[PDB]
Amino acid sequence: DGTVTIEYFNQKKEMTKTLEEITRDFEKENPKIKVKVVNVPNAGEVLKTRVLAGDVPDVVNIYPQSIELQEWAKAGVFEDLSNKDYLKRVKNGYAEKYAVNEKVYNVPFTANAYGIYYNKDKFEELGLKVPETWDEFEQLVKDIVAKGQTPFGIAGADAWTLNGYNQLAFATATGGGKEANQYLRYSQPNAIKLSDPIMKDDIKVMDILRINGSKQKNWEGAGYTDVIGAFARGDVLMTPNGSWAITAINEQKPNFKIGTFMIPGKEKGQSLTVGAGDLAWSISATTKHPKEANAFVEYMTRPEVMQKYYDVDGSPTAIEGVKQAGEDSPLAGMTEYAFTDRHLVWLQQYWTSEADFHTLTMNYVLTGDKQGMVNDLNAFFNPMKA
Ligand SMILES: OC[C@H]1O[C@H](OC[C@H]2O[C@H](OC[C@H]3O[C@H](O[C@]4(CO)O[C@H](CO)[C@@H](O)[C@@H]4O)[C@H](O)[C@@H](O)[C@@H]3O)[C@H](O)[C@@H](O)[C@H]2O)[C@H](O)[C@@H](O)[C@H]1O
Repeated sequence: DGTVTIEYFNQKKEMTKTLEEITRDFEKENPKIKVKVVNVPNAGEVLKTRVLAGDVPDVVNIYPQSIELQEWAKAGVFEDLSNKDYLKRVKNGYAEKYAVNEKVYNVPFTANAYGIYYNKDKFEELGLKVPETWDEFEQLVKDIVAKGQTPFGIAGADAWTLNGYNQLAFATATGGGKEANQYLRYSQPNAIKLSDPIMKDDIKVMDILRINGSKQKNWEGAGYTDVIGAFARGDVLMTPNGSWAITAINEQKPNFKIGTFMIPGKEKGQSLTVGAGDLAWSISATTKHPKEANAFVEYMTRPEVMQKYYDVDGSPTAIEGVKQAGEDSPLAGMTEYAFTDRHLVWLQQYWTSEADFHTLTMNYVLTGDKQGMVNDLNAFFNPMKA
């Protein structure tokens, strides 16, 4: 053979094409190395299965805030990257941010954010403005309905799309990420009640997606791809999603300027965003080819390589020498406070799972059962407290 085959386990499905191009560039420069890019459905569950078996892919796209990364890093599943030369290319101290036992196990090239995509053209046309408060967000939705347009595209079949929305609902209601987890995670069993002012505020924010005529027809069974199409064609004026979606929206070739805005707080200047490492790689500690795996990770840290990724993806990067877009970019509003205190880490950093949080979030948008949602939250968080 002479050549060596390593595996990269990808979870960035929106960026598959570009990542395969980068991989092909790496292979052209490293003839003795072949990289197998894996894009399997239910990737998180497949990864969990493979880690338990000890069949860890050479390079793994794992989110560095996840309970998986934390637990697997402690178990010695991943290579210690603390003293790698290429790690100096990571700024914002972003690699050290997700350190486990004060050791780096993941290279977070980019950070994802969450907000509301909006149609700039239609907003200007209808005389609408970006909301700065909850009340203004309520009124914005109502004004759009009154003008005979659909405010939101919601992927009712994909509950994960509203993960960031409800997390920011709690974040803005409490005052931040730590305050949100104090109410939800580190509270007493069955502490979350309907009568709680924080819970009332959460419902108020969630009820923005329940305003009369706020969602598109057949939203209940609509998917992530469907909603991307709906927004891109201009069928809906807004869609709540992460910064991961913009690349897919751009691919649909919209006939308008795209903007984003952060989910506002109760008052002006209380808006927040949520996210962590997006394109974030870890190396197997039991890789048969550690030199090749490190070489693949090193390649991605190069400024001319990340620039190629960034120009398609668009999410904020922590890599040195990468030219980032200005204030005219679609993600400008969502990613204005990237790598600051207003950019809090995913709340499931301190949870055992997140799937059920997605479910209860979307189930409320489907039903409007307030007590049911309160009940769902307690049923989700109680097992973690014991
Ligand atoms: O808020 C959602 C998500 O945000 C961070 O990951 C960034 C990630 O978002 C998108 O992938 C979402 C992904 O969700 C589902 O996949 C699973 C479960 O099947 O969920 C796990 C975490 O996302 C993952 O391990 C599993 O594969 C869903 O089935 C799948 O279709 C979706 O793609 C986006 O597509 C991707 O490019 C990234 O930007 C955060 O780290 C996550 O914990 C989560 O909160």
